[PDB]
Amino acid sequence: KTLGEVWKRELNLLDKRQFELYKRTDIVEVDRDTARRHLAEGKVDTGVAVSRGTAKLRWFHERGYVKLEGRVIDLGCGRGGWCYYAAAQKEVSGVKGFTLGRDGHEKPMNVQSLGWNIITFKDKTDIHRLEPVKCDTLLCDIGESSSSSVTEGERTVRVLDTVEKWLACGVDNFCVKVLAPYMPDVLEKLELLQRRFGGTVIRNPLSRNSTHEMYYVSGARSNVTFTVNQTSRLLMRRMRRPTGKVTLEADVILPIGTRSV
Ligand SMILES: Nc1ncnc2c1ncn2[C@@H]1O[C@H](CSCC[C@H](N)C(=O)O)[C@@H](O)[C@H]1O
Repeated sequence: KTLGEVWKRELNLLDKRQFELYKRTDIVEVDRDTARRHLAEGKVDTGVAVSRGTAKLRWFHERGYVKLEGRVIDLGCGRGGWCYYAAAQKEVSGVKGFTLGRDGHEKPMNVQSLGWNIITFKDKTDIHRLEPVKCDTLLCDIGESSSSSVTEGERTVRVLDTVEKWLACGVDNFCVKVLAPYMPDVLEKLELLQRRFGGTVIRNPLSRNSTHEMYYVSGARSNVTFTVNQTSRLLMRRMRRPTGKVTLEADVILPIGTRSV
């Protein structure tokens, strides 16, 4: 019924070539060539990002969508792209990252970009059952794609449900992935959360066309329904007007070393 639900249905109707063409339509992504080469060679002191996540968080941070301050907690940290980005910011005093890191799930990567020493990575952790901890900045980048809109909705509502427990502890800043903001129940939950904690949902330009993911962030306040539909319209336009045109941008390079007393 929602424009996003229509988008999801049409996305699944594309043949293999149509899908490939759509995925490459008017997108922007960082060039990962150097980072991948450095990581494959075991280089840990060149400042490259462990994942594309570093550039995604940088985009939100550099324009005030989320302030990264004090005690940072990263739920579903994976390799740690958000943890390393946060650790390099002067306003951040410490970073605690949690992730599954088992049964195919990405494990934290150990590199020595600026502030690596103030990060505490913990794997074998299901954040849905992790007792909330007090922090100043709450980050969460969880949401597994599914060809089923119903499944994406269920997964998204579960993430928001868990995150609400953490926000209820009192946090100043947050950036939380919302996998399927186009689903009716998710929109309503977001409206309720906004009335309780403020913020709004924003589409990151680095996100792929094949996902409707948006992020619930603390740095702005706007009508959720409007912004989500704005994104649905953009994604539908790209599907109807394929181009396969990709734009590349420089990946993030962080300073290196420890942050000490
Ligand atoms: N219930 C759960 N508990 C902990 N981690 C989970 C989880 N469900 C998914 N994850 C992890 O959440 C991660 C999402 S991808 C996160 C990428 C990260 N922001 C970066 O910048 O590198 C994946 O590693 C996935 O394994």
